[PDB]
Amino acid sequence: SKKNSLALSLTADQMVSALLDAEPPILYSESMMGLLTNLADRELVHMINWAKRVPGFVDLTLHDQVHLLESAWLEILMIGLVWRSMEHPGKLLFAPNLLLDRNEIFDMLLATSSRFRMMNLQGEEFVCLKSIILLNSGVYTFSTLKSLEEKDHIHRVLDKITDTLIHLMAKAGLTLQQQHQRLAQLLLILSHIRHMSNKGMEHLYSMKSKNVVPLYDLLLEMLDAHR
Amino acid sequence: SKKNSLALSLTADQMVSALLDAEPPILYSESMMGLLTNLADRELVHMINWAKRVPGFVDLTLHDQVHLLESAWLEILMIGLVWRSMEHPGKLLFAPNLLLDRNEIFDMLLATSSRFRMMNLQGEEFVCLKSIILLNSGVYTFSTLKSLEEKDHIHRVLDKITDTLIHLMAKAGLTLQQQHQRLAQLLLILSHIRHMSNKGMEHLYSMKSKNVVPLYDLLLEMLDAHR
Ligand SMILES: C[C@]12CC[C@@H]3c4ccc(O)cc4CC[C@H]3[C@@H]1CC[C@@]2(O)C#Cc1cc(CN(CC(=O)O)CC(=O)O)nc(CN(CC(=O)O)CC(=O)O)c1
Ligand SMILES: C[C@]12CC[C@@H]3c4ccc(O)cc4CC[C@H]3[C@@H]1CC[C@@]2(O)C#Cc1cc(CN(CC(=O)O)CC(=O)O)nc(CN(CC(=O)O)CC(=O)O)c1
Ligand SMILES: [Eu+2]
Ligand SMILES: [Eu+2]
Repeated sequence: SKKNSLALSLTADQMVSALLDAEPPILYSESMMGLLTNLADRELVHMINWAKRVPGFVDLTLHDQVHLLESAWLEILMIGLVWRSMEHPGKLLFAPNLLLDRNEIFDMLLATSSRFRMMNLQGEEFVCLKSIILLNSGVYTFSTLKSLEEKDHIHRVLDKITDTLIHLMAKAGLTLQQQHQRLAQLLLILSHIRHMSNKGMEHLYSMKSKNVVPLYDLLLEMLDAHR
Repeated sequence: SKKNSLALSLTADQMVSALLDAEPPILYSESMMGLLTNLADRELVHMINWAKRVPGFVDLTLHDQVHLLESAWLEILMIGLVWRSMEHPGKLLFAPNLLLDRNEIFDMLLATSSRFRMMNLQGEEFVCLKSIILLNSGVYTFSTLKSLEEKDHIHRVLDKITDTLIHLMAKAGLTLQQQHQRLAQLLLILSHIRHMSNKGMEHLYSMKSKNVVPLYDLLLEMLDAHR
C-alpha cells in the first residue's frame, strides 16, 4: 500500500521467512556459452516471479518494478552463482549438472565466492543481500513528487532489511562491533558485484555482436535495457 | 609495518584527523572536455600524494599500492565532485571556477550529490568514505600467501574505518539502530559510484578513441590500467 505497506510491519524473522519462501526453483542446464545463456534465460523467468514476493516490491509502480529488474538482473544472477559455488573452492556451480573450475570475470566470481566462504555467509543473510541488490541497483537511475515518494519507500524497505541483517548477526553470537564490521564487509562486496555485472554485461554484449544467431528473447531484452 | 601497523593503533579521532590533514589542495581549471580532463589530470598527481597519507596504505607492496590507485581513481575523483556540489543543487562544482548545471553520467552524479545533501553528509564521514573506496575498489582484483596477507590487512584497516564511521555517528546523537541504517545507506551509495566510474571510464575511453589528439599522460595511464 506504500503507506500501509506490509513490508514495513514485518519483524526480522517474518522478513527472513518470506524471503526464504520466495526462493526460486533449482534449475539444471539443457557450446558452453549456449548452456550459460540458456540457463541465464530460464532463470530470468523465475526471477521475475521471485521479485513479486520481495517485501516492498509490489508497492512500486510497474514501470519502477521493471526498471529495478532491468538494472539488477545480472548482479542477482551472479550473487546466486557465487553463493552456489561457495562450497566448491576453485569451482563455479552454475547448476547442479554444470560445475566448472580453475586453471577475468570468472576469477572475480571465484574470489567473491571465496570471500563468502571465509566469512561463512549464511542463507538467511544471502537472501537479505539478494533483495538489497534488487531494491538498490536501479534506485539512482529512475525528478517528480512521485519519484521521490518511490525512492523514499525503497530507502525505507532497505533500512528494514538492514535491521533484519543486524538482527540475524546479533542472534548468532556477535558483538555490536562485530555486527557493524560484518555489515560493512557484506555491503562492500556488493560494490564488486556491481562491478562484475558491468563487466559481464560488456562481455555478453560482445558475444551478441560477434555471434550471428541472436540469443534468447528475455535475456536479450534485459541486456538491451542497459544502453 | 603490516603487523606493527600504525593504522590499527589509531583511535577514531586520530584516524579522522589524519584523513583531514591528508586532504589535497583546492585546484582550479586552466573545449569543455579539455578543461575537465586537464583538471582530472592535475588532481591525479595530488591523489597519488593523498593516498600515501591514508592509514594502512604505505603498508602494502608498491605494486598493490599502484593497483589500488589504478582501480579507484575515477570513483575517488567522482566522490570528490559529488561532495563539492552537495550545496549547489542542480549543479556540479568541478572546481570553484568551474560550476555547471541542469537542463546520463552527469545526472547520476547530481542525484548522488542530492542523496548526500538530503542525508546531510559530514566532512568527517566524507573522508572515511573516500579511503574505503581507495582500499576496497581494487581488493578483489589483485593467489599466494602474501596476497592473502595483504587482503587481510586491507580488510583490517577497512574494519577500522567502519569503527570510526560508527563512532562519528554515535558522537552525533544517533541510536544504535540509526547508526547501522546510516552505515548501510552510505556503503550502498558506493555501489552507485562504482557503477558511475565504470560508465565514466567507458565514456572517457570513447573520447580517446574518437579524438585524434591523445590527452594527458597520467590520466591516460590510469585509463589504460582498466583493460
Ligand atoms: C553473462 C555471462 C553469461 C551468463 C553468466 C551466468 C549465467 C547463469 C548464472 O546463473 C550466473 C551467471 C553469472 C555470469 C554470467 C556471465 C558473465 C558474462 C557472460 O556473458 C559470460 C561468460 C563466459 C563463459 C565462458 C565459458 N567458457 C568455458 C570454457 O572455455 O569452456 C566457454 C567460452 O570461452 O566460450 N567463458 C567466458 C570467458 N572465458 C575467457 C576465456 O576462456 O579466455 C572465461 C574463462 O573460461 O575463465 C565468459
Ligand atoms: C571522466 C569524465 C571526464 C572527467 C570527469 C571529472 C573530472 C574531474 C573531477 O574532479 C571529477 C570528474 C567526475 C567525472 C569525470 C567524467 C566522467 C566521464 C568523463 O569522461 C566525462 C564527461 C563529460 C562532459 C561533458 C561536458 N560537456 C558540457 C557541455 O556540453 O558544455 C561538454 C561535452 O558535451 O563535450 N559532457 C559529457 C557528456 N554530456 C552528454 C551530452 O551533453 O549529450 C553530458 C551532459 O552535459 O550532461 C561527459
Ligand atoms: Eu572460457
Ligand atoms: Eu555535455
